[PDB]
Amino acid sequence: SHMQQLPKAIIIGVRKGGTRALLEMLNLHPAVVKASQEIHFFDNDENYGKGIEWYRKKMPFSYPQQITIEKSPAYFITEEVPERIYKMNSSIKLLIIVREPTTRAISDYTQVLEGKERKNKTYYKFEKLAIDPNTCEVNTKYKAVRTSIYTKHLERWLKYFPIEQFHVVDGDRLITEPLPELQLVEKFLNLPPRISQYNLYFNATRGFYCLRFNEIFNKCLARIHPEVDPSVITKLRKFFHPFNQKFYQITGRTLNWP
Ligand SMILES: Nc1ncnc2c1ncn2[C@@H]1O[C@H](COP(=O)(O)O)[C@@H](OP(=O)(O)O)[C@H]1O
Repeated sequence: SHMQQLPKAIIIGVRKGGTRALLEMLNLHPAVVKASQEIHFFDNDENYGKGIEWYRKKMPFSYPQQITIEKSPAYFITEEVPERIYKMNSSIKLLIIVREPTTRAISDYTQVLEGKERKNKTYYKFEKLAIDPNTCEVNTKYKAVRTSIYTKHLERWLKYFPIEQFHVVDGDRLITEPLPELQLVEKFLNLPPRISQYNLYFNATRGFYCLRFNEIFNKCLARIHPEVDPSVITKLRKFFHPFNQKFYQITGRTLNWP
């Protein structure tokens, strides 16, 4: 009745799209149980070698009628993950949360920047990295940019899973008006509606929504972005545009990105 079960839904990406926030909010649902921290199972040969059972026992204990959800942003880009997850459970449900490509790229860059300053190291401005100095065009070799070409990655995943097993969460809307996005996830997971407006409240100070559990229990989630040359922002937007249209067409969800 109380056992460690393999996840039936995995948030495979995208980093900086709001994966942590999505996981925390879904955890508001009485039938959802979240795996603590990222386990890095499918994207790490050392751990993947220990077998599915080691993975299973890293999951929290839950009841038969509950669904365990793991969050692992790196899975989206790591080339070998799809086949491994497919082997383990070909009917697994996959969640992808995304936001405006350019914005996500800058957020990605910002985290990498903070990581280097912490260790007291040097780094270049976003522009120097996202734009080829010579041609003055978008640098497609830069991961922050490549990770934002959502369609390219989804294509790999579609080689193993039907589009029906994926659900795309609008991360921009998750920030401004959460409930509707969470309600779609509830239906995607075959869960009855239980998350309510009472569970979410806007914190003008933090600038985001925070979670409200009990009567005296509120919880907010654990960055200052750099100003980018309006000109660079414009080139990136135009660059992503056609990939964005492909994304909407494949997923069925139009996200209205600039
Ligand atoms: N309620 C919330 N609290 C904090 N960040 C939220 C949020 N809802 C969405 N987010 C977004 O989640 C992003 C982090 O994504 P991930 O958890 O996948 O790394 C943040 O990027 P920024 O820090 O650039 O604003 C933030 O914009």
